[PDB]
Amino acid sequence: HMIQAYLGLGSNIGDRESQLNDAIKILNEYDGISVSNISPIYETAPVGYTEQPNFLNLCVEIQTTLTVLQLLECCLKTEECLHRIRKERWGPRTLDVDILLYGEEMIDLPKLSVPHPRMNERAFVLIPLNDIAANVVEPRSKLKVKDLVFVDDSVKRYK
Ligand SMILES: Nc1ncnc2c1ncn2[C@@H]1O[C@H](COP(=O)(O)CP(=O)(O)OP(=O)(O)O)[C@@H](O)[C@H]1O
Ligand SMILES: COc1ccc(C(=O)CSc2nc3c(=O)[nH]c(N)nc3[nH]2)cc1
Ligand SMILES: [Mg+2]
Ligand SMILES: [Mg+2]
Repeated sequence: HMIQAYLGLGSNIGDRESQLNDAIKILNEYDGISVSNISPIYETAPVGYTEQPNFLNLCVEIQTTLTVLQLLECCLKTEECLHRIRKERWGPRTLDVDILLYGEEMIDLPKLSVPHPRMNERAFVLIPLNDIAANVVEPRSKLKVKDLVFVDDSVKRYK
């Protein structure tokens, strides 16, 4: 039996599209993970530290038998595979894999918050998330993604 989870992927260093593509393939190769839906890719202005490169962002749905901590390990291992060397949270990265939703579960461990606690004010998450999960309930707000998503001109269709 599998639980439905959603991941946010980002890249703003190098050949961003190729790195995201590789990330999806790698994620789909872990035992206990199947990629089951893929959002469109958006080009997005960097949020937070603005003196860094524009991002490509997408969301994916996965079906998984992994626990949320095992899932996190696989997310972090995927980043290592794509040669993420920088670990400054504010700084650029070859690949970022964030757990956005893990069924309707909520957790706020010192080093792990799901639903991702910043997702609701990030167009670069919500726009691609809405593309694939418009009717999914975000458990903190208890609103559907389609009732959270908002227009943002800094988020542009890429692919
Ligand atoms: N929902 C989540 N998904 C992935 N990592 C999370 C997380 N909640 C907390 N973390 C923590 O954040 C660490 C990963 O660091 P980074 O990826 O460098 C932060 P970031 O993705 O730039 O910021 P963001 O998570 O606000 O988008 C993980 O080692 C983990 O302990
Ligand atoms: C102080 O206010 C903030 C601090 C940090 C942030 C972050 O989002 C985390 S770093 C980061 N990740 C991405 C991303 O995937 N896509 C885009 N487009 N921009 C990003 N920036 C936002 C606001
Ligand atoms: Mg991250
Ligand atoms: Mg992130």
